[PDB]
Amino acid sequence: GLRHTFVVADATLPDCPLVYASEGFYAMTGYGPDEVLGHNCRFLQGEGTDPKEVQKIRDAIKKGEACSVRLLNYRKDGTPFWNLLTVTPIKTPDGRVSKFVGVQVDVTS
Ligand SMILES: *[C@@]12=NC3=[C]C([C])=C([C])[C]=C3N([C][C]([O])[C]([O])[C]([O])[C]OP([O])([O])=O)C1=NC(=O)[N]C2=O
Repeated sequence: GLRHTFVVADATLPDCPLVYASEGFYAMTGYGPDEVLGHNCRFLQGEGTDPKEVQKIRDAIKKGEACSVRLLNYRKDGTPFWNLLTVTPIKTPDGRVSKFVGVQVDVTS
């Protein structure tokens, strides 16, 4: 299938730090687990990351709904790429949000 990357953020902590990233996520962005694990996914954003689309993620997280956005992310080396971002809330049986999963597709074409 199409190439994609996959990360998991812990929603129990207030700022959703990532706790697991697929091997491709490190290889696509250029960051390593020592620079990724325990940080919010915001370190990928830069000068051209549309602030309106970022708000959609922030809001859908606070409300606990899924959302899908198109952001401008930046590799470790500074070069940019276009990130199709889909976030999904994983709930416990008591309706509470426990984890947030992300699927990032480099859609620079
Ligand atoms: C990021 N992927 C990503 C994956 C998950 C599971 C979640 C919950 C969020 C992201 N983000 C967004 C980031 O963590 C944050 O929520 C946003 O910056 C909005 O909040 P702020 O505080 O900044 O207003 C992802 N952002 C990216 O840029 N790239 C991803 O791959």
